[PDB]
Amino acid sequence: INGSKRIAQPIRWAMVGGGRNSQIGYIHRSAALRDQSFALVAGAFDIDPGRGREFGVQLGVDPQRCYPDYRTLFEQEARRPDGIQAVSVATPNGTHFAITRAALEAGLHVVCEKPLCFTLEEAETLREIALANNRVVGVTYGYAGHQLIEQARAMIADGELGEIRMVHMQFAHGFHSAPVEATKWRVGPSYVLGDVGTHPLYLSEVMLPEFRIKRLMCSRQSFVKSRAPLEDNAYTLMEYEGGAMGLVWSSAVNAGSMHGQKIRVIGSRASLEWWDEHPNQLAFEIQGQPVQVLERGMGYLHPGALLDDRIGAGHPEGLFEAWSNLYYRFAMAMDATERGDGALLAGLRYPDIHAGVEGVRWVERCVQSADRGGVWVDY
Amino acid sequence: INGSKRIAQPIRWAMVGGGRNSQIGYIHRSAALRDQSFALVAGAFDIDPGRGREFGVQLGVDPQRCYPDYRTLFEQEARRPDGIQAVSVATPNGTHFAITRAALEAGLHVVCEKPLCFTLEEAETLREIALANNRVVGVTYGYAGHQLIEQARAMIADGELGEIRMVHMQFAHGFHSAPVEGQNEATKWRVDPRLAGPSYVLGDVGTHPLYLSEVMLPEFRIKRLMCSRQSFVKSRAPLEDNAYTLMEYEGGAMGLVWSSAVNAGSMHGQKIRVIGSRASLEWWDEHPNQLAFEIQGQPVQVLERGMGYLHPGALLDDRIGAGHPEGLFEAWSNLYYRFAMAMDATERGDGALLAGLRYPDIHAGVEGVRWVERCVQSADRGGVWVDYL
Amino acid sequence: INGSKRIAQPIRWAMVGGGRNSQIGYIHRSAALRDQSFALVAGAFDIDPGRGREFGVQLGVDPQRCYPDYRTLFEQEARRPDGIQAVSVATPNGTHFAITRAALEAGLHVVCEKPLCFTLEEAETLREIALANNRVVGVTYGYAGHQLIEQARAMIADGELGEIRMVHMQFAHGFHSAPVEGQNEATKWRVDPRLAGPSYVLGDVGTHPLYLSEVMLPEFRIKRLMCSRQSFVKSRAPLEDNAYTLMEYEGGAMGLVWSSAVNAGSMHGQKIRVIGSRASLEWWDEHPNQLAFEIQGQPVQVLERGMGYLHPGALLDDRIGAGHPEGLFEAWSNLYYRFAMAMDATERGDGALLAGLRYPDIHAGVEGVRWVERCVQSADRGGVWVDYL
Amino acid sequence: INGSKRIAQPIRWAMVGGGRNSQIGYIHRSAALRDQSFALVAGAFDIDPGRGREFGVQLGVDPQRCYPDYRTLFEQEARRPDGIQAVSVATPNGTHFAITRAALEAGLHVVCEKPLCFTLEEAETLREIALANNRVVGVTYGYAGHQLIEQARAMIADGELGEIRMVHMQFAHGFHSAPVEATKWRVGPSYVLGDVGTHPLYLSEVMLPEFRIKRLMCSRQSFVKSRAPLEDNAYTLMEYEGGAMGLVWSSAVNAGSMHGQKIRVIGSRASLEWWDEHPNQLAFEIQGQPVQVLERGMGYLHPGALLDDRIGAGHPEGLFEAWSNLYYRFAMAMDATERGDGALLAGLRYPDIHAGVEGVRWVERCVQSADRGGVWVDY
Ligand SMILES: NC(=O)C1=CN([C@@H]2O[C@H](COP(=O)(O)OP(=O)(O)OC[C@H]3O[C@@H](n4cnc5c(N)ncnc54)[C@H](O)[C@@H]3O)[C@@H](O)[C@H]2O)C=CC1
Ligand SMILES: NC(=O)C1=CN([C@@H]2O[C@H](COP(=O)(O)OP(=O)(O)OC[C@H]3O[C@@H](n4cnc5c(N)ncnc54)[C@H](O)[C@@H]3O)[C@@H](O)[C@H]2O)C=CC1
Ligand SMILES: NC(=O)C1=CN([C@@H]2O[C@H](COP(=O)(O)OP(=O)(O)OC[C@H]3O[C@@H](n4cnc5c(N)ncnc54)[C@H](O)[C@@H]3O)[C@@H](O)[C@H]2O)C=CC1
Ligand SMILES: NC(=O)C1=CN([C@@H]2O[C@H](COP(=O)(O)OP(=O)(O)OC[C@H]3O[C@@H](n4cnc5c(N)ncnc54)[C@H](O)[C@@H]3O)[C@@H](O)[C@H]2O)C=CC1
Ligand SMILES: O[C@H]1[C@H](O)[C@@H](O)[C@H](O)[C@@H](O)[C@H]1O
Ligand SMILES: O[C@H]1[C@H](O)[C@@H](O)[C@H](O)[C@@H](O)[C@H]1O
Repeated sequence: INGSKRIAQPIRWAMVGGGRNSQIGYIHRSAALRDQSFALVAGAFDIDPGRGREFGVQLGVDPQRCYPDYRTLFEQEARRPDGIQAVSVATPNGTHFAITRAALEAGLHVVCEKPLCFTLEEAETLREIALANNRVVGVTYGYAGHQLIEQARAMIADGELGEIRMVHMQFAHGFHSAPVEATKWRVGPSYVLGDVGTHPLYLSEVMLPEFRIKRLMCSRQSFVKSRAPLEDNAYTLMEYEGGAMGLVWSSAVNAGSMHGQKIRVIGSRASLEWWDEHPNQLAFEIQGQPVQVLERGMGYLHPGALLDDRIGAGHPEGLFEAWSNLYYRFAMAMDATERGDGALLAGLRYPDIHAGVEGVRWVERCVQSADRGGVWVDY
Repeated sequence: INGSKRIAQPIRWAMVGGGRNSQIGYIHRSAALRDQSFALVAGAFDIDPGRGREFGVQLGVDPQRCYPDYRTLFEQEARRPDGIQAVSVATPNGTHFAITRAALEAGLHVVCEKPLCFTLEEAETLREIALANNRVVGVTYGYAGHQLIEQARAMIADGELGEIRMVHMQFAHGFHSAPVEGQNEATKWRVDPRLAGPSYVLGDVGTHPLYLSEVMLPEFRIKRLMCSRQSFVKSRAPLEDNAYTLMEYEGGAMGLVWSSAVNAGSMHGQKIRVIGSRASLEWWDEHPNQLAFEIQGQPVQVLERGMGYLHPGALLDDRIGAGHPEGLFEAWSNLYYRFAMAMDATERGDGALLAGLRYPDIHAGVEGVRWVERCVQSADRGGVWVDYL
Repeated sequence: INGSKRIAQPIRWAMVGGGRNSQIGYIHRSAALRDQSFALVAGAFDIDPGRGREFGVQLGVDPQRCYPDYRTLFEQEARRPDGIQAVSVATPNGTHFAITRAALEAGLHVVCEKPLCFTLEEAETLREIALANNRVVGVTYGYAGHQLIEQARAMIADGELGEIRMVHMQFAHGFHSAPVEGQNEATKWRVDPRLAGPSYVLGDVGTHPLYLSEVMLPEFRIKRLMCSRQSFVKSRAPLEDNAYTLMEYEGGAMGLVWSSAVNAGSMHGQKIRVIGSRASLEWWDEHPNQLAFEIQGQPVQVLERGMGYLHPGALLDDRIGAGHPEGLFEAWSNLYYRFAMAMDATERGDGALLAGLRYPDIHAGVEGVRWVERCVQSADRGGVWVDYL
Repeated sequence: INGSKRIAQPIRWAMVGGGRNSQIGYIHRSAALRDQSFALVAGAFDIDPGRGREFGVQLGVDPQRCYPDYRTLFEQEARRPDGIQAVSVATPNGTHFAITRAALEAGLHVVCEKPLCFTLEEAETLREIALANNRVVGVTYGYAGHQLIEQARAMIADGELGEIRMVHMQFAHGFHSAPVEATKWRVGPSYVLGDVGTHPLYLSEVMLPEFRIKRLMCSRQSFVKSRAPLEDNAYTLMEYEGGAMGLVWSSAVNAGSMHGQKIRVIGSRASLEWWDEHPNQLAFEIQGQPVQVLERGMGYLHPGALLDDRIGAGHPEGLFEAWSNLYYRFAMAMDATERGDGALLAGLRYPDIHAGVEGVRWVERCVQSADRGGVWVDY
């Protein structure tokens, strides 16, 4: 990657949410504006119209296209020949469904934050409106943009681990060990299952695209009792079709842990393990051989895992590179749709409406199991 | 520790098992003989009397005290004024019960290998006989000898982690990812119910970090558990080479044990993480001289063996200054000197010394058997919650 | 940082070099374009005008502002009312002096790639011209943009390490262990004196952690140094692919720099350890979000980017909450926004803002050239002590 | 290793030093008594006769063979048919020469602590007395007993690193960062050069037996000024015959460092790196390939590196195992000498009189260079 243009002109783009004091607003813009993928021309940046406009102007947005709310954004932009083509939804979880639905009905492509929405019926309603209106829905499972996730997928498909036996996933941080705005709204049918567990779950779907969950059980806890019934800790044990096992540990009360997102795929011959805090390395551990570390950008990687390198091996890339790798694919997908290039659109892989639906499905089944005291449920 | 004797004379000692080709025989002797705790004066070292006697002679044992079997060992030693006072049992799991019972009935102290036996009923029988005969029974949960386990126990009791919320345990190695039992006698018996018992990895490796949790959290009581177990090498069924045990403690803390012999690429992977409201501790058997201590909101720390900031109890067993790596042989030596002090204290009827000593004993052995039995009951019922007691 | 503009309008910007196949061209643009600091409106991107123009068009540059060479770029842009205000120079080392001088004489601000130039005389000439023309000169010591470098500087100034005794620096990678310059244009020019200068690894990688030491210890002055340099790939002689620089600071602290491109197996290996009477700090470029902080007698600590326990100056540039990994692109973005603020402040004659800004500037570039020149003088005399000034 | 006897009966053994409060006394006994190599039958354990005897009795020694001093030990033991055959010298550095010389003249085999002695003339005097009296002198370069040091030697000899270019050694701990009995005497022509620098120097001699130092320079400092002229920090840069370079960083003022003994051997093709605090792993880093970690006890190791395994791979061995590996070789060497088995004696490798001499030579040359302001000197 050298900043060459992927599409003829940047997608005309807005955000809803991601305002001045938001945790995630900035990485959406840093990734979307990079390499001429998107141009930020409008937004409803803040729950408060006045702060949305002040912030919007500082981002270089036309003051008149800093709108009080998503409805006004979609209505007013529809009247302009240079109106937005796509919107990123970076609001709290409870508004994802309504905003995404409104954007799709207005004929806009959408990038929606995870978890996509609360219920599986909402998720499949967004999917059917997206399909009817021929719109791209991206979902910011940002960690999936790291090159070594593709390396892992390519190695598993090539049989380098032998027969897959176990998938061990965690996203277990300590930032909510204590009863500490962003946290207030998080504390919806779930907290950490949707907030963090869905991340390495989606990494498992990228690495093992043919794996199907047969049944699962989930035991969830509110260690900070005032969060009940929202869980700040959960254990999900899964049986895949064919007899492989999966385990997801979701947590916001793993005291001392800075992030702790890890995925270990264990085969008959070898394991791989990836850790989000050191995203440029992939452990590759053949039983009976010295353990190995695979590095981003090295010539021994599969060709697919080298495509998105922005600097030579040994220079650390980070999560902004991963997000940039998703956003250029989002832009290529939206552009392909506008030009009616069904061929390009068919060859692209990115976290899409189907990834969003599967994350919502998984949370729903975990909550069903957990509310019943951690019993097996059919997936 | 400077090699000073702990008891007036070494305990007169034998082994059953632990012969020439055994995996674990050597660490028993290396730990028992150290610092004048035990003297190896007899044994039945091998399933084959001939190989047992040839090996016994190489260990410096009198050829006439290399016996063909444990029955002969106990009978012939009873007829000597310098007869053994204690025996270590390092045979496959299926013989632990019979040998330990025979040794207790012959009036001997015992160090029995884990797992103690197959059934909770066997375990309670050995406990009754050990009590009736006033004998010490040690169990070689060897990892519990590492000083930083005592550091973790002292910190938790002192409230340094806040309120305990989770205990995450694994012992997940990759050595049996392939069907190596075809080629490897030690693996072979582990995958035969007649020889290994109701389980493979739950008893073989899961009980290790479980016992570390009992040392760190002595007042925790498991309320209920569930266990899902797999035979990834299908020929091992019904014995599991992988298992997940999820536990609810009284008080609402959660425990998780991952037991595995098919974690391909893992050299050992025994880890325990204790998670509290304020902080976490994490210990890893392959780097036993360090303890991760992670206070939420503060820089992570590593606590090092032998440093002046440790609790006094965690410094007692240091054999060399901080920074020099101790290993699993030091951990086993720390259990065996305690075994010797317990056995000597019993012979001298020193109830006071006996009360101050902490070592893996008959009760630790019984709890390990109880845990495996409950896991197997849950797993055989499709991994459903079962009452622990 | 939330993408808020730092200056009223983006600086009108070009590059010389950094074309389609370049190693470093992209990170310049990724950092400069971010957060509305610079706008890329022209360039001479390639040694080959045709490849420069085709690439320029893919970058969204007007085909008529893709110029064949730097002279044409400066001349033609001067004839436009929307002419460039600043240029980044990403060419091989041998052209830095001529291009930077030409840009300064054309009244342009400059971001010049390290090393600034070949000789200390060239460096002092660029400094004089930059001062006469009131122009900012940034130097892309990019690793200095990492927040935890500012954390280390703040801790040292606060006396958290005690009295500083040693500074241990390396940048020792293995990419040129084999003679890959046969095959690789970027390696090829680095091993030719005409193109690369008086040194290879001293200037190419040694100057990076050296500049980190100047950021962390701004009041340290090198008194004298010695340098032993080797050409392990003999065809590179007289340019070194390995070097040891030992330095005595005024005050009696010692510094060590290991510069290498033949550290086989090393992916980058840029590290700085600052050792004081009370504690040490250690930073490693491949894991830039952590800082080891090791107080003697206490548990080692790791300081994490974005945590509330950091000094306020080390939190200013956080673009995402603690635990999410930033990378070298964030470090470069942190230097480029400062470059833009410095250039804008100069144009508005805002002496006050200019005094508060810290970034690698003409003086950092001169000191890097001085250090290489002294090392080469020592090495050519068989690695003897030489006076630094 | 399964505790099988290497020699027909244990060597009759004494210590001088290594008493109740000594730092190193215990590991000598733990290693020497193991696997029936040595039997502790006498000693002069303490500078104070009374404390030597009290401690001696607690170690199981005949009270009458706990002697006030080394002269009395050697004289009285010579009168007994069951008299000592060998002595380990664990006293402060200044007494090594006199005690070792006396032991050799009394016809005893000796294990002497490093550094062997102060001067090269003393070292070559011990060598000539040892040779004249046909005695074994072992030197407790204990780290050399770790199996993966042999693995490194075997890999280098087999050309696995390509042509050797650089040897980077450190022993840099922080325990004397502050002006803190054992430390008092350490603070002799040197402190950290002899106390710690000689350790990884000897590892380089085991790994690269054919390497010869051509010239070196050493810059040494007294950061705790009251130690002057003894150095608590030193840098030694070395040129080997053939143009490889070596670097030794010796330190007791590396604040926060728990031990920091490391050796990295860098070849044209690959590097190896060993760290004493994690002695069961060896980094093996082929340029252009994933980095690897070699583990103690694994089947992929050279046969020589498996001989001393006392437990299966994955169980951590420590420095007591390394010392035990030196002491059984010391015992086999002494026994071979007594039986006049010149054949066995010739096949054994252990840190011996020659290792002791080379450590003393290296310290002398470093001190010569450092006293002259860190100038190159011929080796
Ligand atoms: N993909 C990932 O890695 C991450 C995703 N997220 C997701 O991003 C979303 C936002 O999370 P945070 O940034 O942490 O929340 P936040 O609470 O930090 O910020 C929310 C922002 O949305 C604005 N806002 C709220 N309601 C609005 C409305 N109706 N219209 C317009 N603006 C509105 C607020 O003014 C604020 O600027 C959530 O869905 C969360 O799950 C958050 C962090 C990481
Ligand atoms: N505490 C720990 O960390 C470990 C415990 N163990 C336990 O130690 C025991 C032995 O395990 P391994 O050494 O791996 O087995 P192994 O198969 O390697 O050795 C068994 C030994 O006992 C001998 N033996 C078998 N039956 C005998 C009998 N009836 N009488 C006398 N000798 C007999 C065999 O000849 C052999 O010497 C098992 O209970 C196992 O669970 C094993 C490894 C580690
Ligand atoms: N700050 C840092 O971390 C790094 C700095 N650098 C520095 O950046 C500079 C470039 O290095 P690389 O990108 O590795 O070199 P490279 O060989 O990869 O690329 C050189 C580029 O400049 C172009 N070029 C050459 N001469 C030119 C001229 N007269 N006019 C216009 N374009 C010209 C070439 O066509 C090519 O696009 C060097 O000074 C190097 O020291 C390089 C890598 C990292
Ligand atoms: N090989 C290795 O890894 C190590 C070697 N050493 C070396 O071991 C030797 C001793 O070091 P530490 O144990 O640290 O010293 P220390 O000061 O801790 O103990 C010295 C012991 O020798 C006794 N002693 C002193 N003079 C004596 C004499 N004339 N006769 C009999 N006993 C005497 C003292 O009573 C004391 O027991 C030194 O040469 C040191 O360099 C020390 C630590 C590690
Ligand atoms: O490999 C394991 C390990 O040695 C355990 O410590 C032991 O309990 C098991 O029996 C053995 O199979
Ligand atoms: O590989 C290195 C690295 O990118 C350094 O950051 C740079 O200064 C050098 O020029 C380059 O060769």
